[PDB]
Amino acid sequence: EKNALLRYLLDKD
Amino acid sequence: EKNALLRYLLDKD
Amino acid sequence: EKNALLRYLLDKD
Amino acid sequence: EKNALLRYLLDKD
Amino acid sequence: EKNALLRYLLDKD
Amino acid sequence: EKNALLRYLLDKD
Amino acid sequence: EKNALLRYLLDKD
Amino acid sequence: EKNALLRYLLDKD
Amino acid sequence: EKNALLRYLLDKD
Amino acid sequence: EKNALLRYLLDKD
Amino acid sequence: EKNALLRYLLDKD
Amino acid sequence: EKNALLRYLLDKD
Amino acid sequence: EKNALLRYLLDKD
Ligand SMILES: C[C@H](CCC(=O)O)[C@H]1CC[C@H]2[C@@H]3[C@H](O)C[C@@H]4C[C@H](O)CC[C@]4(C)[C@H]3C[C@H](O)[C@]12C
Ligand SMILES: C[C@H](CCC(=O)O)[C@H]1CC[C@H]2[C@@H]3[C@H](O)C[C@@H]4C[C@H](O)CC[C@]4(C)[C@H]3C[C@H](O)[C@]12C
Ligand SMILES: C[C@H](CCC(=O)O)[C@H]1CC[C@H]2[C@@H]3[C@H](O)C[C@@H]4C[C@H](O)CC[C@]4(C)[C@H]3C[C@H](O)[C@]12C
Ligand SMILES: C[C@H](CCC(=O)O)[C@H]1CC[C@H]2[C@@H]3[C@H](O)C[C@@H]4C[C@H](O)CC[C@]4(C)[C@H]3C[C@H](O)[C@]12C
Ligand SMILES: C[C@H](CCC(=O)O)[C@H]1CC[C@H]2[C@@H]3[C@H](O)C[C@@H]4C[C@H](O)CC[C@]4(C)[C@H]3C[C@H](O)[C@]12C
Ligand SMILES: C[C@H](CCC(=O)O)[C@H]1CC[C@H]2[C@@H]3[C@H](O)C[C@@H]4C[C@H](O)CC[C@]4(C)[C@H]3C[C@H](O)[C@]12C
Ligand SMILES: C[C@H](CCC(=O)O)[C@H]1CC[C@H]2[C@@H]3[C@H](O)C[C@@H]4C[C@H](O)CC[C@]4(C)[C@H]3C[C@H](O)[C@]12C
Ligand SMILES: C[C@H](CCC(=O)O)[C@H]1CC[C@H]2[C@@H]3[C@H](O)C[C@@H]4C[C@H](O)CC[C@]4(C)[C@H]3C[C@H](O)[C@]12C
Ligand SMILES: C[C@H](CCC(=O)O)[C@H]1CC[C@H]2[C@@H]3[C@H](O)C[C@@H]4C[C@H](O)CC[C@]4(C)[C@H]3C[C@H](O)[C@]12C
Ligand SMILES: C[C@H](CCC(=O)O)[C@H]1CC[C@H]2[C@@H]3[C@H](O)C[C@@H]4C[C@H](O)CC[C@]4(C)[C@H]3C[C@H](O)[C@]12C
Ligand SMILES: C[C@H](CCC(=O)O)[C@H]1CC[C@H]2[C@@H]3[C@H](O)C[C@@H]4C[C@H](O)CC[C@]4(C)[C@H]3C[C@H](O)[C@]12C
Ligand SMILES: C[C@H](CCC(=O)O)[C@H]1CC[C@H]2[C@@H]3[C@H](O)C[C@@H]4C[C@H](O)CC[C@]4(C)[C@H]3C[C@H](O)[C@]12C
Ligand SMILES: C[C@H](CCC(=O)O)[C@H]1CC[C@H]2[C@@H]3[C@H](O)C[C@@H]4C[C@H](O)CC[C@]4(C)[C@H]3C[C@H](O)[C@]12C
Repeated sequence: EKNALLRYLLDKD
Repeated sequence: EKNALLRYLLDKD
Repeated sequence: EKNALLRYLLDKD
Repeated sequence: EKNALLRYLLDKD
Repeated sequence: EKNALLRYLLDKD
Repeated sequence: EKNALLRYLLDKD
Repeated sequence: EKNALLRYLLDKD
Repeated sequence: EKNALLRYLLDKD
Repeated sequence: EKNALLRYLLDKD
Repeated sequence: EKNALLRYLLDKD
Repeated sequence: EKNALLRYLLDKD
Repeated sequence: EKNALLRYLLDKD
Repeated sequence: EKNALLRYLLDKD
């Protein structure tokens, strides 16, 4: 779940 | 480390 | 609705 | 989980 | 220098 | 790990 | 000019 | 035209 | 260092 | 056909 | 500069 | 066979 | 232009 959230947040970067 | 990166990214939120 | 609020809050991040 | 994440983000609010 | 590049890239997240 | 994060972020670049 | 090219390449990142 | 060729070549960068 | 970063980013171009 | 050949030749670049 | 960058990118091509 | 010879000749292109 | 770019790309070939 942490990777999923990170994936969402880093999408743009 | 993931929590640390998340804490940085969520800081403004 | 929880997703809708999360999406707004995570906006800046 | 969604509630747990919301509780964190809403903590300053 | 790595932190500076990371900072730049993470700016929108 | 800094290189690992960078490698991920630079991947579509 | 190097910064200008870098800015272009990194803008997706 | 040079910019158009550059954009094509840089598109995966 | 700018050249080093450019070389990496341009390597598949 | 010229674009097809160009794509082939460029698609290392 | 555009030719120099193009020569670099087309180097493999 | 023509494609095979072409692939070889175009390999450095 | 397409012939000129092709001649350049093929000149090793
Ligand atoms: C979640 C994301 C993409 C995963 C994928 O979909 O393939 C991956 C790519 C690079 C990863 C990061 C890098 O591996 C560097 C760090 C390694 C540590 O073990 C965790 C935090 C750490 C900062 C990682 C967080 C997360 O797992 C990342 C950001
Ligand atoms: C990293 C952050 C703050 C931790 C701290 O400052 O001590 C904590 C507080 C709320 C946490 C999240 C919430 O507990 C809900 C999720 C629980 C899952 O087990 C991991 C992802 C999950 C999405 C967590 C990611 C991260 O651990 C968070 C974001
Ligand atoms: C709401 C947001 C964006 C949805 C979208 O716009 O498509 C999505 C993207 C990543 C999601 C999170 C990630 O999937 C990781 C967690 C997964 C759990 O099932 C719920 C909490 C959890 C922390 C999710 C909460 C929310 O659904 C998120 C934050
Ligand atoms: C998670 C937080 C605190 C829970 C607690 O610790 O008591 C609770 C208090 C108010 C809640 C919100 C409010 O009840 C209003 C909405 C009600 C909907 O059923 C879900 C989203 C909704 C937006 C809720 C999301 C979340 O469950 C909240 C934000
Ligand atoms: C560069 C950035 C901001 C530093 C600041 O200006 O305060 C900092 C804040 C969160 C940091 C990350 C977190 O500390 C978690 C990881 C810790 C490892 O030691 C390196 C990678 C790692 C993924 C870090 C990379 C980088 O230094 C980050 C992204
Ligand atoms: C991590 C990435 C890929 C390395 C690899 O192929 O595994 C490498 C390629 C070029 C590197 C960068 C360049 O060498 C230029 C900078 C050199 C400094 O010493 C660190 C930051 C600096 C910005 C480097 C960060 C990172 O190590 C990079 C981005
Ligand atoms: C060009 C870009 C954005 C500048 C801007 O938009 O204002 C800036 C932001 C982060 C910079 C990088 C970081 O400062 C880390 C490195 C610092 C070294 O002095 C040069 C290479 C180096 C890798 C820098 C190259 C470039 O100037 C970057 C990539
Ligand atoms: C063609 C490309 C994308 C333009 C766009 O559509 O935004 C642009 C973005 C950055 C540009 C480069 C940078 O501006 C730095 C140089 C500026 C000089 O005046 C020309 C060559 C030069 C090396 C440029 C070549 C080309 O115009 C580039 C690569
Ligand atoms: C770093 C890379 C490879 C250098 C090498 O290893 O020989 C070189 C090849 C061609 C170079 C570019 C071309 O010379 C065109 C531009 C010349 C300007 O003075 C700097 C930016 C400029 C856009 C250069 C950036 C960088 O130095 C490049 C991209
Ligand atoms: C064939 C290739 C990729 C087309 C595609 O699938 O997107 C395209 C992308 C950029 C194109 C070039 C650019 O548009 C610049 C030139 C435009 C002229 O009208 C034809 C020659 C010209 C030099 C083009 C040749 C060819 O059509 C190119 C090289
Ligand atoms: C830079 C490179 C080599 C020049 C040299 O050998 O030193 C030259 C050879 C063929 C050139 C291309 C061909 O002349 C066809 C195009 C002509 C247009 O006027 C500019 C873009 C255009 C797509 C040119 C871009 C660049 O000047 C090229 C790619
Ligand atoms: C043989 C080579 C690669 C095929 C492959 O993917 O393995 C292919 C890629 C581009 C092809 C060429 C392009 O499709 C353009 C021309 C199309 C005509 O139908 C045949 C000659 C023609 C000049 C082709 C000859 C040959 O089949 C090429 C050169
Ligand atoms: C430009 C180059 C050299 C022309 C010359 O200066 O002699 C010529 C030699 C063979 C030509 C190719 C061959 O005639 C086969 C193809 C014929 C199609 O009508 C155009 C694309 C086609 C793939 C041609 C593209 C280009 O005009 C080529 C590659």
